[PDB]
Amino acid sequence: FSELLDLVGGLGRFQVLQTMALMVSIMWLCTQSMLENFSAAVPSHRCWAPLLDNSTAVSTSLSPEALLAISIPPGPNQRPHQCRRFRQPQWQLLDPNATATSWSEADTEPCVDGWVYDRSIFTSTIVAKWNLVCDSHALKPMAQSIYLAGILVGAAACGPASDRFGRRLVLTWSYLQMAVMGTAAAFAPAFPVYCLFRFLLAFAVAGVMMNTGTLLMEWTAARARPLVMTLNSLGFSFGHGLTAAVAYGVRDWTLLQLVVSVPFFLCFLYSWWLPESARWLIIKGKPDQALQELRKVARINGHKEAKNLTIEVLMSSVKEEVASAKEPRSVLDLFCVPGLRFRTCISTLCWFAFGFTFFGLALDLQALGSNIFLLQMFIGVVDIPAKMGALLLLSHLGRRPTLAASLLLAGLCILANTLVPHEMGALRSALAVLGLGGVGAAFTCITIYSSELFPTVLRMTAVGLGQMAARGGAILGPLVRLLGVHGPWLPLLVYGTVPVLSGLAALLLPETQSL
Ligand SMILES: *[C@@H]1O[C@H](CO)[C@@H](O)[C@H](O)[C@H]1NC(C)=O
Ligand SMILES: O=C(O)c1cnccn1
Repeated sequence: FSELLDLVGGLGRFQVLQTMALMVSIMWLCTQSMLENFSAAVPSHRCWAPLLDNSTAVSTSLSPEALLAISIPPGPNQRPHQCRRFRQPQWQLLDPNATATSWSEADTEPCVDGWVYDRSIFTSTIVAKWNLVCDSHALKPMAQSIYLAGILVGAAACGPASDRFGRRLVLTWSYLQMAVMGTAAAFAPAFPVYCLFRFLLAFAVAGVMMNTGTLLMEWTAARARPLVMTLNSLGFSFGHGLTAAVAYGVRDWTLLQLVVSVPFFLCFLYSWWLPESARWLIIKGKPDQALQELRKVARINGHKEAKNLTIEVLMSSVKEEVASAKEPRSVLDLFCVPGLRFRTCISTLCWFAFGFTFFGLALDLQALGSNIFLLQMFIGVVDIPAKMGALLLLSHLGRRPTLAASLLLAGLCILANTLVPHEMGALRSALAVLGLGGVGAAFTCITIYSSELFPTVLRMTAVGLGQMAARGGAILGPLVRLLGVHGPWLPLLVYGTVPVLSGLAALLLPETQSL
């Protein structure tokens, strides 16, 4: 194909504008995923209780601390309990002579009158709106899992649709569905409905990701292609910083979700001015429409020689693309061939670890340190040099040691974060930030390495299985957080162990650098 791009302009004004336009959309798309660090933050809470919260009652001389100690019992954090209150005010507990056996469990009851939440950091969150606390606490990671399952189902449905209807049509309607479903999720009347709309938003997020990447690859001349995928990968890195920047200003979840959704109406509107993939159009037997797209890009780039193209030249020079329809293949072909079984297993395990680890950790920053705005910023700011350093080492050291060292770095940081005591919040923050940086570098490595481990007709299928395994692992990410009832060390032990085991597995892969 590339000779037509050479004649039309292989990296010109059009590709520059298109790359910028698609990067910006990927930034906002990243915010949609990272949002529920802030949209679903857990403010500290207690039961509603008469002496504290009944402002219509008769006045009293006692200070707030005394009233609180008189009304809500102590809990595991050496602080007021978040799910229980005294059945009647424990005036006896005010005296300095008091002891812990002055009351018993029979003196307590659950939050019959509901909960009171701290409004100092966030004005509202879904947790505060629908009381996703105490016996309902599991519903938050469930909501996150339903979103990520939406991405899996959407990626599965995108393939057939992308090949049947085209790259740009599916991209356009995905932008529209993101705008509409995000706006609808902002105004959901009940929690099940919020889950439904987040699922339907995720279904479209998958389409935007896949077709953004594909539509760049089908319009970029090969000499510039690695750079374009690098910039595409940096879009997510800038998205983390943008999430922190937006969420620091908009402290109200409905307004925050709406604010990050509205941009996709503009993305929808400008996706009509992009061209459809010329490869796809010729492959599907529509060469006159392909000629229109090619002459349009030539007009934007300013090449005078647009007269040199004809549908005969297109059909002659793109026949080697058209011929690709001859040979279908299946995922079983990866496991039937005696040697490729081992490569497939280990490669797929690496793809899983990035998904399981990244979306396990990056969606509960509130557990990693004292300030979640700076944490969300830094898992972008560190992501940038991690990705660039990964490319450098991946060029000079080879694929195998770079992937292995990256995953082991991630795993050992996350595991060390179990041992560092809760007093040292800054060091805990730093270790978790470095862990997520290593996970990003590992994503960079495995994307490239999986494109080299396999014979060229199975290459696409191997990467496809890998990406669907990453998406499938992301679903299990948040669910593993439910193990926290046994202590916060256990979820972190799992999130740390998976990348160590897969890193040591990657050491068994064969090196693919030419020498
Ligand atoms: C709140 O205080 C008013 C004072 O008149 C009282 O009538 C009402 O029953 C109280 N309600 C609760 C739940 O304490
Ligand atoms: O590079 C990243 O951070 C990334 C890429 N695709 C999906 C999720 N995350």
